[PDB]
Parts: sequence; C-alpha cells; structure tokens
Amino acid sequence: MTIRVAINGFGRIGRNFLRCWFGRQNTDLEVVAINNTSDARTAAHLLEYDSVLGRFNADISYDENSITVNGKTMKIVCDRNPLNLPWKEWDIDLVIESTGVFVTAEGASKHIQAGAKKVLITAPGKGEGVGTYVIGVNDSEYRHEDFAVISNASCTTNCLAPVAKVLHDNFGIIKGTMTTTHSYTLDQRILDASHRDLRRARAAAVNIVPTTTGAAKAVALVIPELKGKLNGIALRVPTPNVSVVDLVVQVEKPTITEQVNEVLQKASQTTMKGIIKYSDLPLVSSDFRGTDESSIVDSSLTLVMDGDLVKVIAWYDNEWGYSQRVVDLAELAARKWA
Amino acid sequence: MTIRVAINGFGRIGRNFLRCWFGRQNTDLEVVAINNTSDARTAAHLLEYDSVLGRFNADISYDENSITVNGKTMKIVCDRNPLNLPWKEWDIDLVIESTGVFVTAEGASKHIQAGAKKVLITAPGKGEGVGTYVIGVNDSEYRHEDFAVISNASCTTNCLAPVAKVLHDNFGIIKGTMTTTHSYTLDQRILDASHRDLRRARAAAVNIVPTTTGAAKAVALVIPELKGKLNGIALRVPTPNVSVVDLVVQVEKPTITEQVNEVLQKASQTTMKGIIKYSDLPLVSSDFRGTDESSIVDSSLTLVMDGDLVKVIAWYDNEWGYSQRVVDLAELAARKWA
Amino acid sequence: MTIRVAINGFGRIGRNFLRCWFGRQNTDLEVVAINNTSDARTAAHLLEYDSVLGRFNADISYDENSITVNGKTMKIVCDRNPLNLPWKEWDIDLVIESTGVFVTAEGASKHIQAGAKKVLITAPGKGEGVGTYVIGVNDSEYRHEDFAVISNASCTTNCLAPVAKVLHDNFGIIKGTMTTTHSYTLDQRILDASHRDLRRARAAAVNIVPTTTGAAKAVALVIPELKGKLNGIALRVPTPNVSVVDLVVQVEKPTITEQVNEVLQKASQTTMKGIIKYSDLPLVSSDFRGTDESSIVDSSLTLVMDGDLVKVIAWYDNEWGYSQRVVDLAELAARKWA
Amino acid sequence: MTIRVAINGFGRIGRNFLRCWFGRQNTDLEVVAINNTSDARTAAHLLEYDSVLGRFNADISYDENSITVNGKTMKIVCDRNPLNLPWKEWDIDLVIESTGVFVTAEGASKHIQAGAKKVLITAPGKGEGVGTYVIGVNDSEYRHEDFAVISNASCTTNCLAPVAKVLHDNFGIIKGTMTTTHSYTLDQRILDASHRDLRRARAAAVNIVPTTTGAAKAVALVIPELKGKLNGIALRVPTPNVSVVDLVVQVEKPTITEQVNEVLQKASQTTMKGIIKYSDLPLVSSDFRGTDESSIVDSSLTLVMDGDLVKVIAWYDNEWGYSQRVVDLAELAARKWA
Ligand SMILES: NC(=O)c1ccc[n+]([C@@H]2O[C@H](COP(=O)([O-])OP(=O)(O)OC[C@H]3O[C@@H](n4cnc5c(N)ncnc54)[C@H](O)[C@@H]3O)[C@@H](O)[C@H]2O)c1
Ligand SMILES: NC(=O)c1ccc[n+]([C@@H]2O[C@H](COP(=O)([O-])OP(=O)(O)OC[C@H]3O[C@@H](n4cnc5c(N)ncnc54)[C@H](O)[C@@H]3O)[C@@H](O)[C@H]2O)c1
Ligand SMILES: NC(=O)c1ccc[n+]([C@@H]2O[C@H](COP(=O)([O-])OP(=O)(O)OC[C@H]3O[C@@H](n4cnc5c(N)ncnc54)[C@H](O)[C@@H]3O)[C@@H](O)[C@H]2O)c1
Ligand SMILES: NC(=O)c1ccc[n+]([C@@H]2O[C@H](COP(=O)([O-])OP(=O)(O)OC[C@H]3O[C@@H](n4cnc5c(N)ncnc54)[C@H](O)[C@@H]3O)[C@@H](O)[C@H]2O)c1
Repeated sequence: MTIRVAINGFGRIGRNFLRCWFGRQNTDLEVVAINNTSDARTAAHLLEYDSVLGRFNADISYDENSITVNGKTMKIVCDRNPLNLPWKEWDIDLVIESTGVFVTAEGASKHIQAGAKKVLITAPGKGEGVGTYVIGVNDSEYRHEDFAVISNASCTTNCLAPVAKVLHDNFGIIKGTMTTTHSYTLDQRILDASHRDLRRARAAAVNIVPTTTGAAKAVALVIPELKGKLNGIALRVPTPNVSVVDLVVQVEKPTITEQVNEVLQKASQTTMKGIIKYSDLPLVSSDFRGTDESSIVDSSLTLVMDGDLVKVIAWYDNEWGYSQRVVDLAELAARKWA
Repeated sequence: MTIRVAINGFGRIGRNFLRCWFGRQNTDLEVVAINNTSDARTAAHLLEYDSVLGRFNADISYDENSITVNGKTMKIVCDRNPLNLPWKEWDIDLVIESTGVFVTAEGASKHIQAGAKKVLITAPGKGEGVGTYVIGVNDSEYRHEDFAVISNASCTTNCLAPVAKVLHDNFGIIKGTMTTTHSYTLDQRILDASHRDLRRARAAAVNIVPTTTGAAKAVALVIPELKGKLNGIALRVPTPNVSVVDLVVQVEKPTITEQVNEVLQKASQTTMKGIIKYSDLPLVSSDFRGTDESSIVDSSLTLVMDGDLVKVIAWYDNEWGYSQRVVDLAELAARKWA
Repeated sequence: MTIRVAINGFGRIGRNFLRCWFGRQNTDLEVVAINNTSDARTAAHLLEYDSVLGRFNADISYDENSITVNGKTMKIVCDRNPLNLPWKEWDIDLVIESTGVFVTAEGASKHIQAGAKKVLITAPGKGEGVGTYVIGVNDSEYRHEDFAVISNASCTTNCLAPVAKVLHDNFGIIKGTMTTTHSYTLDQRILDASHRDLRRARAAAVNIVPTTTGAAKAVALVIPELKGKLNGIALRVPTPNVSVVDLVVQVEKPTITEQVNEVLQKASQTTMKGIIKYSDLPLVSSDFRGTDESSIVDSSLTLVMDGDLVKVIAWYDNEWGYSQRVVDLAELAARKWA
Repeated sequence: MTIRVAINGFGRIGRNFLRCWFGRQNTDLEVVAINNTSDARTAAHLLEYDSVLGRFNADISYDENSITVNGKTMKIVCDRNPLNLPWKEWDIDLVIESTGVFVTAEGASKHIQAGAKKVLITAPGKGEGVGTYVIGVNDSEYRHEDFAVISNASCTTNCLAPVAKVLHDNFGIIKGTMTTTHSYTLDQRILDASHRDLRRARAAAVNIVPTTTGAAKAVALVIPELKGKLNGIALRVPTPNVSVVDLVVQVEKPTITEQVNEVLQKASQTTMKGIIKYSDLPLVSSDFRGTDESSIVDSSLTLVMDGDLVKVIAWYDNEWGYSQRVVDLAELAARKWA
C-alpha cells in the first residue's frame, strides 16, 4: 500500500519535488512532514512564489508548526540534526534527502536511526554503501532490500545516462567525452567569495566558470559497461535554470545523423517514453522550463563525423525534470517495498 | 603614530581595502595581519584576480600562513572567533572589521578584548555605542578617544551624505525621500533560498528586489540637522557593481536646475574634491567602475519641479569608492591617534 | 455589433495583444489580419514560444498566407508601407498600430487611406491630432468621433496615471517627480552600438542606463489638472520584463501611510478594479509576470514625510499589463462606435 | 609602403581596431578616414567610453567631420553606399570593412570600385573569391596579388585554428567536433524579435541559444589538411565578451594529458608566442578580458580519453583578441604590399 514520506531540506529540489508530487495523476506517496532550516513562514512562501516555476496555483496555508496545501496538511519541523527528528513516532517510511549535506551512507542514515526505513538522496552519494538509480536506465535493477540509502544521481547524470544508454544499445560506445553547460546553482557565488573550488568562488552571473562534474563517471554506476569510457567537464553560465549536455562518442557501428536521430526518437516514443523528449523544433533554453523529461534531444544539433564519431546535444530542466525523476524513484520504492 | 592594522575578514571590502591601500601615495598605516575563513592560497588568488576590478597589478606571493605584496609581508590567520585573535601580542592598534558579522559595539569589541585598541566596522553600526564618520561630511568631528568601535557607514550613505550636505548647506532641506538602485551584493541570495528578508531570499540576477535601507536615517549620524527628515527604500537590481542614489528633497530656498548643478559642481572642485565627482556627460553605470569618488553627480539628470522640489541622481562604485573611504577613515584615525 | 480588427507589426505588444485577446472571456473584436515585417513562419513560432510569456497553450497552424489559432484563421501580409494594405477590401474597422514606427497622426493615418476606419497606436503619439486614453483614468471621456487616430499612451504612463489619479482625487497633488526602473526594451542595444540616445547606445544587459521618459508629462494628457506638475526620468536595468514606478508627490491634504494605502486599496477594489492591484505581500519583480492590472501598488513600500510628502511604489508588467489595456481600449472603441 | 587605411563601419570591431592600433609599438599603417552611420560626436564618445574595455586613455577630440586621437586626425564620412566613397581621391590603399554587411567578394569590392586597392573583411567571407588568413596559422601564404578582398575569418576560427594547428602538427587529427560557448553579439536580438535564425530571434541575455557556426569548416581555409575533418555548433550565452571553444578531436598518435598540455605550452613560448596563451591557473571568463592572444589554453581542462580522443578548452576575448589580429593582418598586408 501507500508509504509515508517526509522531505529534508526544503530548497529548490525540495519544493520542486512537492509541486511535482502535487501535480501527479496518481501516487503511492503521502507527504506528511517537512524539515527545513527555516520557519514555516518562509516555507509556505518560497513554495507559492518562485522566480523560476512561476506561482504555484494551489490553496496554501501555514501556522507555526504546519503548512497545508489543497486540503493535505504536512508537519513542519526544524532540526539541523536528523538524529533529533520524529520519524519513528511519525511512522515515516521514506525520507527525501534534499539538504545536499547528508549524502554519505552514514549521514543519510541518521534518518534511519531516527525511525525512517528508507532514504532517497536527491544528489550523487559519496563514499560507500549507497545504491544509485536513474529511471529509464537502471530501475529494472531495483530491489527494495539492496539499499536503505539510495541516490537519484545528479540532474546532469539523468540527462546524460538515458542518451548514453540508447546510443550504446544501438551503436556500441567505445569511449567519449562530454561537456555540460549548466545554469548556475546555489553552490556558486553571486560575487567573488571564498569556495573550496577557486573557480566557483567567482561571480556566477557575470562569468563562464569551468568546474568539475562527476556525471560522466557516474553513468558507470548505472551502466557499468561504460566504466572508464566517459570523461567530462561542466561550464557554469549565468542562466538560472535549464542546462545542456554536449556528448561526443566514438561509436562501434558506423551510422548517420538521420539514423541516430531515428533511434533517439524511437526511444522517446517507447523504451524511453517520459525520460527522453525528442525535439526537432528550433528552440532555445527558456523553451524547456517545466518540461517533464530528463533529456531533451535537439535533433537538429546531432552530428556524425566519418560514420562513427557522434555528437548529440540534450537539454534539461536541471531542477524540475530531475524532480520528476526523484518522484518516480520514490513511487518505484513504494511499489517495490519488500 | 604610524599605526599597526589587522584586517578581519578578507572579502570584497577586505580585499578592496588592501588594493586601495597599496595604491596610496603616502600612508600612516602598516598592515601586518589578515584573518580570513580560508587559507593563504585562496586569499592571494582572490586578491590578484577580481571579476569586477580585473587583475591586481602587483607582485603577489604566499605561503602557508602569510601573503606578500610588493615586499610587504602580512601574516594570515584563520580564526572565526575574534576573542581568539593574538592582537595583544601582535601589537595591533587598528582592526578593520569587514566580515559583516561583528557590527554591534559589543560584537566588534571582541577585537578590543583580544588586544586591539580601535576597530573600524566597514558597515553601519548595529545598536548604540559605535561612532560613525563619512569622510567629507563630519570627519572634522573625529576624536581618538570618543569610541573604541567606529563605522564608515554604508556605501549608500557614503554616496548620499556628501550630496545631502551640499544640498542642505545651500538650499536647506526640509524633508525628503530616497531610493537606491543597488547592484546585488553577497548578502543577496544566488537563487530562491531562505533569508530573514523574504525579498532578499530571491535570485538576485533575475529580479528587481525591494529591500529596506538604513541609509537615509543614517545620514543624520553625520549631518544631525537632517535627523527625522529623510526616509528611503532600496531596490536591488542585477548588476554586480556600481549603484545609484535617487534623491528627492523639498527645499527651503527655491532654486533652479542650473543653480543646484552649479553648487554641486563648485563643491566637486573645492569643499568636496575627491568626495563628489561631477559628471556632465551622458554616461552609464559601467563608466564609473574604479572611480575613487563617493558620490558622482549625473548633472543632466538633475530636476527641479516648481522651485523647491529637487531631484539629484548620483552614482557610486559601491565597493571601490567606499573602500577608498575606509582607507581615508583609517588614515584619519592614524593621524588623530593619541 | 462586432468590429473587425487587424494588427500592424507583430512584435512584443503585437503578440501580447493577441494572447490577451485569446484569453478574453467575452469580446466585441474579431482579429482577422496581421501585418508584420517577416513571413508567417517566423510569426506563428514567436507567438507560441515566448522567452517571457512561456509557451502559448493553444492550437496553432500556419501556411504561406495565413496563421490560425484555435479555429480562428487570420490573414498574414507583409507591407512595410500601410498605404499598400488591403484594409478597404478586408473591411477592416480598427487597426492596432504596434510597429512603433507609425506614431504620428499622419503615419498612423496611412491605415485610414488604405481603408480602415480607426487606428489605435500602442505607444505615445507624437505631433498633433492623436487622442490619448488611459483606461480607468480617461476613458469616461471617450467619444467615437473625436479621433480616428488614438493612442493608449506608454506602459509607464499606464502604471503612473491611475496612481496619480487616486492620489490626486484623495489628497490633491501640488507637484511631484517620478523615476521608472524599467526592464530594457528592443529600443536599447545588447552591446555598445549607435543610437540617437548616447546612453541607450550602450550594452543594456550589463548597465543601469539613464534615459528620458515622456510619461510624467503624458499624465497631463489624461489628467490635465496635473499639467506641468510632474517630471521624471527612467532607468533601464537588465531585466527582460516587469518594471516599477517610484512616485513622489507633495500633497495638499496631510495624511498618513496607512491612509494613502487605504485609499489605494479601496480604489483597487472599486473605481480602479482591474487597473490597480493592491499588493501587501513581500514580493519581487518576477512575481508579477502575467499580472493583468496596470499598476501594482507595493503597500509596504508606501511612505509619508511630515504629513504631506508621499511616496508610492508601483510595479507593472510593461508588456502584458499594458496589452490588457490596449485590448480594453479596443473593446471600448468597439462598444462606442458611433 | 606605409599604407593608407580607411575604416568602413565604426562598431565594436571598428573601434577595437583603432584602440589596438594606437597602442601599437610601431606601424606601417596610417589611418586617414572612417565611414560610419552616425555623426563624429557619437563616434568619439563610443570610442572613449566602452562598457567592456572601459575608458580609452587617450587625448580624444572631434568636430563635425573629423575625430582626432593623440594628434592624428582622421576624416569622418557618413555614407551607407560604399560605391559613393572618395577612396580614389583620398588615396586609400586598405579598407577595413567592419560593417558586417559587405562580406562577399562582390559586396566588399564596392570599395575597390570606389578607389581602394585592397579590402579586409573583419569577418568570414561569404561565397567564393575572398582570401582568408589566420595570423600564426597560414600568414606565410599571404601574397599581395592573390586577392583584392581578404578576410580575418571569425573570432571563433581565430581561436580554433591555432590550437588545431598545434594539435594536428603533433598528433595528427583524423576527425573532430567543436562547440563554442559564445558571449552574445550584436547579431543576436535584444528581446524576442524576428531573425533569419529563429534561435537568434530570442532574448540573448536570458537564453542559452544554439546557432550554426562556419568556424570549424573555416579552419580548413587556413589548414587545408583539415578539410572535411571538423564540424561544430555554437551556443550563445549571456555574457557580453569572451568566449570559449571546446574542441574534441580523434587523433593519430596516442597521447596523454601531460603531453598535449606540454606541446600547447611549448607552442605558446615559441612557434605561437602572442597567438596562444597557456593558462594553468584556475581562472574564469572575465580574467581574459583584454588578453592580446587568440587562443588561451586552459591547461587543467585538457582531457585525453583512452589515448586518442583529446579535448581542449581554450578561451578568447572575441572582440579584443580578434581585433589585434586584424591589426596584424593589416600590418602584414602593409609589409607585403607591392
Ligand atoms: N540545483 C540543481 O539543479 C540540482 C540538480 C540535481 C541535484 N541537486 C542536488 O540537490 C541538493 C540540494 O541542492 P539545492 O540546489 O536544492 O540547494 P538548496 O539551497 O535549495 O538546498 C536545499 C535546502 O536544504 C536546507 N538545509 C540545509 N541544511 C539543512 C539541515 N541541516 N537540515 C534541514 N535542512 C537543511 C537549506 O536551507 C535549503 O533550503 C544538492 O545536494 C544538489 O547537489 C541539485
Ligand atoms: N559590497 C558593498 O557595496 C558594500 C559597501 C559598503 C559596505 N559594505 C559592507 O561590507 C561588509 C562585508 O560585505 P562584503 O560585500 O565585503 O561581503 P564579503 O565578500 O566580504 O564576505 C565577508 C568576508 O568575511 C569573512 N568572514 C565571515 N565570517 C567571519 C568570521 N567569523 N571571522 C573572520 N572572517 C569572517 C567571509 O568569509 C568573507 O571573506 C558588510 O557588512 C557590508 O554591509 C558592503
Ligand atoms: N516594450 C514595452 O514594454 C512597451 C510598452 C508600451 C509601449 N510600447 C510601444 O510598442 C511599440 C512596439 O514596441 P515593441 O517593444 O513591441 O518592439 P517590437 O520590436 O516588438 O516592434 C514590434 C514589431 O513591429 C514590426 N515592424 C517594424 N516595422 C514594420 C512595418 N513597417 N510594418 C509592419 N511591421 C513592422 C517589427 O518587425 C516588430 O516585429 C513601440 O512604439 C513601443 O514604444 C512598448
Ligand atoms: N563581436 C565579435 O566577437 C566578432 C569577432 C570577430 C568578427 N566579428 C565580425 O565583425 C563584424 C562587425 O560585427 P560587430 O560585432 O562589430 O557589430 P557592430 O557593432 O560593429 O555593428 C557594425 C557597425 O557597422 C555600421 N554599419 C552598418 N551598415 C553600414 C553601412 N552600410 N556603411 C557603413 N557602416 C555601416 C554600424 O552602424 C556599426 O557601426 C561582423 O561581420 C562580425 O561577424 C565579430
């Protein structure tokens, strides 16, 4: 039956996930609690009024201890430390980890000590003992008992992995390389300020800033055949949302642009319905705000050099599209709860 | 004497201050130490490379706990707790407090408890007990013994006060209002994220964002005759540096556009040289990047409606100009030192 | 009965007007033709996909000579010269002038020679013989026979005029002054390039650029009692949409903040329903995208100095809100057609 | 000889060219006239004040039909039709064509018909019959008599060619792909507005915008061995200056990251001094503002996947660096002049 759910850290991903879930047709989820480093006041307001999502059209209320949306009432808490959270008493089955701060098996597992059964990191996990899934790529390989702490990977990996999969299943990937042109995030600085990354230290809205990305390697986690076959880098540009992957692969079967486009389109219609969108129209970044899929292939941008060096460009709503997938993963965890 | 100076917090203001100070002709200041949350490497890199100021043209080098600029070595410490600092042992006369977090008389006097004799908050003072000075406005009221904790006020006030002084001295301000169209700062949030000001909580580079400002009440600290006579609001817009003040005052002696521009000009050549720049060219914000002055009167924007309702638009480089003034205020304390 | 309508110049205003009209509950208008300096291809695509409005959710088709939206078929033409347009044969009653280029009584009147009965400039008119209306302020004063060429003023004047009216009717305006902080427009340059205005010549997205505005004077056109009582200036900032008016007036009846807020709210509920919105929530510029009203008063920003110097700040969607008014004016022209 | 030069079109490239030329050590060029759509006033103002370059530090003065810089007077004309120009009577050897509209052999030869002996398009050549040179790449193939109309190619090609040359000379390029993340330019539209490229039709400072580029085919004009071996796409992002090229080539001799960085470095010290800058610091885009070089290799971004799939990231100041190269190309034509 249904599983009870709480959110941890009500930021971009956290509020996106909610609105994604509130838009859902059907569900096996019951959101019931939210924990964030701010009062309920600042919660129910960043929810309704979003610089990027536009205004959430829904009945929204709040008091000191709760917030409420379209009938449904949640519960608000405020513990910087998950070990202190009322998950046992509140019979919390799954916690969505969206603080960005508890991404190790241990930290994410503090929610387990506190009474929760399973935790879903909305971000790559670090260290050992987290199970990583990307919907459309990996999720047939899901067993409730494998991991109490799971990861939905990164927004970038979710864009990249489904395209890698299709390209691989159809032409065989030998090796390749990838660049992501990414809208800045909160991990960057609006002005030159201290950061562990001497580049992310620098004013985000007036720079192209190069940075590292684990995403090309991460595909290995969900497509182990591509282990050591992909590298990459990211470039932060001053957009606030939507991002793009530029993937170049040496492929085993010689092909043409029309054909790799054909197979990507096929997938968008079939094995990848809902995950890959196929765009043949001459569009730009803002046109994909609020798109549900995880990779949006720009077919007119696909390229093939001498039969076997292919390039495809895929867009993604790095916040919203990713949040539809974390929803999906949660629904899957629900349906498969052993 | 020649006084020994420590910089607490090596951010925008902190680094501008060092850059301004190295480019000075003569000085009664010796900068001996710097405390900042990062390491000496991160500090020297952020010092040499600046997105707004461009490259620092100097000989810069660093080891594990010092940076050296043009022969002058300065010790680096990393201590979030000002009570810990070895100011007594390093014979520190003046601490420049530019962390933005010790802005009360008590917070900032942590530096005095640790051995310093005077501290200069590079921001307005919070609460009672700090002494505030705006070079060109009330610096003649500076007395060594008055306060252990002193303030250079805000960039906005430093832009407002000089213009207000000249306007009031020549026509008599009765009451007035001001709006500041301000580049975003590090106190503003990168993307939609929590903040005590729900408006400051929103993505700074995609929003015009209204916030309160103390700047207009503050001018009374330095021009007491204006007490109770000015209020203002601020609107944060997506540029990374240089702001503008839009001042509307009702005035005692009726006047004309030609005449107020005339007095503002006269001032810029005499009583306010170096403090008020007088610009009669059709310029825009970026042209004032690097301007040493505090206020830059845009002369062709001056309006006088029906004799006694005057509007003056004045730009300011909100980091660089302001930082030249903190230098000035530090030099001043040095010369009046007892 | 209904009047037949054509649009001239399918840019921001032109496409906004259409979508506004397509969202309308009821109507006395029948759009039937569109004339723009580009094929129908580029027309039906800039319509559906908008960087600012988001995607137009509606059934949209096009061939070489037409475009079609939700059943309704229009007709596409392409004459840089209105004298060549098929208005006579197409029995065109009203033309919406949105090219920005035919804003004199003569030029706008070329549409008359070509067979149209009335023309509505979506912009201030210049020279003599255009009748200017701002809904909520002036429109009771509308007579079909006064002008064959009418003007809906500017987006800025529409924000300013209703607030001036209410403030005047309640407290008596003596004189005042206004600044608009405006999202850049197509009349600006993305980079430093030649322009009749030496300031609008300069890179719009990385400058605060001062420019002139006729808006404060224009209020005189629709509130002749305020003739010579208002001046102002504009400041272009790098946002793409939403703008703000900052209005400061010396008022005759001494009042308080609560009260001027009270009267503005009253108006938003009554004589100004649909034109003035009253916002008491702590919001930012992006939150008013797609708002229908012409002035959005930010009550928490209202100020009163010594009883009789009042400041109110009003937001506006400079494209969308203005386009709801041009629709309104057109509906009025229809209903009053003598 | 020492040659007489006219500048047709005083825009970004036009003005950079003059600024670059005045800051040159020695010159075989004499600039005698300038043709631009505006007046002499607008030209001198745009020359002194530049949003990207900041203030031109020179003695600048102007009358109705001349500007004077550091003693050197240059005549101003305003003639949209190159056939009209008095190049024969002013004994004009070399016309710098930087209007962006006479880019075919025939369009540009209008200047030859009007009396000039050679024209240099500051952009790629459209169609057959123009000669193309990239300083540092094939300038040794420059022969006075080969073409009346010559080209400096695009900023992107000027960044790509040098890197391509060194990569190919040392490892042997087989085939490859490139993407250019480019600051927006004046060919890009301010807000959503009509254009032949529906993607270039969209607001440049709020969109990542994909457009085609000839840059990768073009490198073959200057490195013929690369004919048919490179393709590319461009992505326009919201910065006003400095771009970056992301180059992926499959290579004949297997190699390692250390070694390609080694050869790129060696080059930057020897065979490509002044053309390729070698940056091993963790920098960002703004740090390359004002860089004289053509390509700036970001050494820590270099990737080599599995021996023969190399990626190099290289920045360029797309206006300033490129304009130093048009100077170079003009000096070159001057020295080889017959
Ligand atoms: N932004 C994207 O596009 C994107 C895409 C994929 C994954 N992610 C990942 O999602 C995670 C969240 O990133 P974000 O972009 O939403 O930034 P965010 O600022 O929105 O972080 C979300 C929230 O966590 C809250 N929080 C912090 N510490 C907390 C604590 N101790 N207890 C409870 N709440 C706490 C913060 O106050 C914030 O509201 C990150 O790990 C990021 O890597 C982000
Ligand atoms: N930016 C402007 O235009 C402007 C103008 C005038 C005044 N100010 C004032 O300058 C002050 C600094 O603002 P900023 O713009 O320079 O932001 P900032 O970049 O300087 O951030 C402040 C610095 O202090 C450091 N720091 C934080 N906590 C510390 C601690 N406990 N101990 C030691 N160091 C610590 C931070 O790591 C950073 O280096 C603020 O109070 C602001 O109001 C700013
Ligand atoms: N942008 C605003 O916020 C705003 C607000 C109020 C009023 N206005 C006014 O609206 C008018 C249009 O401005 P805009 O912002 O929509 O710019 P715009 O670029 O969208 O101009 C609209 C269209 O007119 C077309 N056009 C040009 N010449 C033509 C011709 N000879 N025949 C037919 N079509 C032609 C252009 O191709 C463009 O598509 C201007 O006069 C402006 O002052 C604009
Ligand atoms: N911006 C870059 O990074 C870059 C780099 C390399 C090459 N280019 C090339 O430089 C050329 C100019 O582009 P830009 O960026 O300098 O835009 P721009 O600012 O220079 O606009 C071009 C100039 O030419 C003038 N002009 C237009 N028509 C004219 C005519 N008929 N006669 C005389 N003058 C006329 C315009 O008024 C303006 O002064 C383009 O062809 C572009 O492809 C640009």
